[PDB]
Amino acid sequence: PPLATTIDRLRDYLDRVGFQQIYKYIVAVNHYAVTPALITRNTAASVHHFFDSRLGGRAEFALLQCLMTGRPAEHAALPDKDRALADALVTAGLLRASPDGREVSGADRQLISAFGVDLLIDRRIHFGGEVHEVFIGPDSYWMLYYINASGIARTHRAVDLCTGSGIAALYLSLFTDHVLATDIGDVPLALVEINRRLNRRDAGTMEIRRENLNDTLDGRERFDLLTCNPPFVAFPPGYSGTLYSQGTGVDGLGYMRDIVGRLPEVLNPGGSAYLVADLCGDAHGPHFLGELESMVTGHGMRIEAFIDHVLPASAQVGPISDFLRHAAGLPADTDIAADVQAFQRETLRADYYYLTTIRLQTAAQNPGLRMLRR
Ligand SMILES: Nc1ncnc2c1ncn2[C@@H]1O[C@H](CSCC[C@H](N)C(=O)O)[C@@H](O)[C@H]1O
Ligand SMILES: [Ca+2]
Ligand code: NA
Ligand code: NA
Repeated sequence: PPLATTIDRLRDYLDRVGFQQIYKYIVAVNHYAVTPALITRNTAASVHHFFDSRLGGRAEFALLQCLMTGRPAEHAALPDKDRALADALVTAGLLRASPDGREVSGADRQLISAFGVDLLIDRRIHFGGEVHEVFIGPDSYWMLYYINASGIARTHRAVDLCTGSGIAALYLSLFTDHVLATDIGDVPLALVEINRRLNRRDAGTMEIRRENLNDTLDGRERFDLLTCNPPFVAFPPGYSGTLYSQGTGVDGLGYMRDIVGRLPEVLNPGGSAYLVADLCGDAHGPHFLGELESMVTGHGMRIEAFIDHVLPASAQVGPISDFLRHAAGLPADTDIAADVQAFQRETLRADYYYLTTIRLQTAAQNPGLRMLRR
């Protein structure tokens, strides 16, 4: 109950000072829907300069910067209404106080706006040097980009599987009054609870459920609209990843297979699913799309694949190895890169990675697979 009141007061503050408009102005309309990695350790100094020089350092924006970049604000310099909120946020662990109590600064949550929603995310993904516990990324944004929002009815039943911060569920909640959001991690489940309240939603229009993906998929509930950005990264045998990163199956795509295979049953006829994954492939395209011809022929589906980023597998060796080394606390003499290269070649057959959003529709009047590449 005190946390809920604190989040209500945070929403009041964000409304009072026009947070979403400020964020939107800073990042601009040609970046707002590209990626959440806009305000980061590398751009924070320029954000601070904007507040200082273009917004005049006004005290009403001091608490906002604590939330947005982690910048310290002197406690006595906060406006009276903001000061009590700051204290409540410190009590909730959503901001820090300095040891002498004379200032407030960032904790592990960063405030952004995405797709018209206000969102706390894990600050560690864009700042600092400790591994994050809640994922968000450009792939999250691109799977939402392709949803045709004008086709969503207020009565449509929607589900966001593997919800994380809640971003896709909260986006869907802009249009339909029936959204289910699922996860199994303690940390993302607590965060989507906060973000639901931060956007004036509650259990009356969006249910948050602790439930395994495959349990929701086997269930009897039927949906008109489904979104899922599942764990999809394949790591070599013997390496531990994280809950949000490591996909199941030999090639990391087991959860994608699980979802697609149940779509004819879990979607109402004519319903649509939107998935996103970084898919291994050869020069012609992602391997996974070949598995989907069985859903065109077997179920009369229309399947559209939007390839928005292409990288050679060699360009992912470092990022994968860095992530594995950081996540498990491994030392610097381990030849992780060779293990990743061998796995890409022998198991994944990955010459390239294709960041792909996939729309799948049942009972299609124009069934077929369509792959869009630039
Ligand atoms: N078996 C499973 N069932 C349900 N959720 C799972 C799961 N395995 C992992 N997860 C959750 O899957 C999420 C993948 S990250 C995607 C988060 C969010 N939908 C976004 O697009 O940004 C993580 O939050 C993780 O906790
Ligand atoms: Ca800018
Ligand atoms: Na700084
Ligand atoms: Na994912």
